[PDB]
Amino acid sequence: NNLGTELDYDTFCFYYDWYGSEAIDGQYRHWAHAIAPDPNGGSGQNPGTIPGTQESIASNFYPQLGRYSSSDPNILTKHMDMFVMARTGVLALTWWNEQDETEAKRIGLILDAADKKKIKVCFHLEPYPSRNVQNLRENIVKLITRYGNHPAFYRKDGKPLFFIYDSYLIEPSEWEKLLSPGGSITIRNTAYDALMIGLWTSSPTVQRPFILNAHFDGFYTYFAATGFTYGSTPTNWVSMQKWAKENGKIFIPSVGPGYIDTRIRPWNGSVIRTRTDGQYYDAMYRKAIEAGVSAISITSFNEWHEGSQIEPAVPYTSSEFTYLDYENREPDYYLTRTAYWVGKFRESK
Repeated sequence: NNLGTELDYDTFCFYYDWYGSEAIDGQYRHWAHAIAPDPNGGSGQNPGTIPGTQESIASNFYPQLGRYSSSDPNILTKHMDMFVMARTGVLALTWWNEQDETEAKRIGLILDAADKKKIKVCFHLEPYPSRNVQNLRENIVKLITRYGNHPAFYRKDGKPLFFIYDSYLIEPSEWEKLLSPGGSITIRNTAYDALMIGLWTSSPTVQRPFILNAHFDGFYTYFAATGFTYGSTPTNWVSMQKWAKENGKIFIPSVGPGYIDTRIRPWNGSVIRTRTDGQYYDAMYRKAIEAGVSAISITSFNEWHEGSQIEPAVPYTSSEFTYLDYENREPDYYLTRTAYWVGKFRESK
């Protein structure tokens, strides 16, 4: 087929499976959430919590699917249909090393649901407690062993791919042991080799030698809010891609439709980026495509706390809060707009 509707498998969309319902999970997990104290406020703050009721959830937006469970097979089916609409071929699953049966179950359901729609799954490895290169190797081994034969397990030219959040918190001398072909616990040339994509945060002075000395295969930027870091300032992307190509590295800039997390972080208004009927999303996606990259990541499918989601949202006013919504656009606008940009990306690829 040459219909311009096919999934793109160099487009990665960051996906969260931490939502719960009382019925399926015992609690409206994540819909209920702590409110963070202001880092520059006093000692003795009592910020409180968001209860996760129908009226009051931990997002400035409101999901079309309501307070859904990430464990609900029928929610998962609808999410995969949304991925198909968006033409996003890879679901990049947040992985917090929860070490519990409920998460193991969710990962299996997600893989199965993805495969029904030809979607692929890769893992976004988060900074879990005591994360280090040894237990990272152990976890990489477990993931590849457990899921590597699943038809939905993502591979690029035969290799799995991992996004590593906050990679910069581990010294390059530690990464070398895992990621250099001569590293003492190397995954290179083993059954567990993978494309390792680290989080580029700050200036090239710092990030260039880090990426080289740590032996990352590439880098991504994550943050949906333009200007939050050097990496998430789209005017830097041309230069970042130039360096990536010069150094045999894979650059996967992250694009988002907007940002707002003030329900859970009321003091954090400076990071707000307004959606303006999709123009923000367009501008950011345009910059990624213009930089001439080979892959793009999307922040996010459903990080509802951060207001970066492309998942459909609906107008909602409760007694507790008046939510933001997609303004002059329909609930599925960010999905269909994603499909539009995937088309432009593929056109110049």
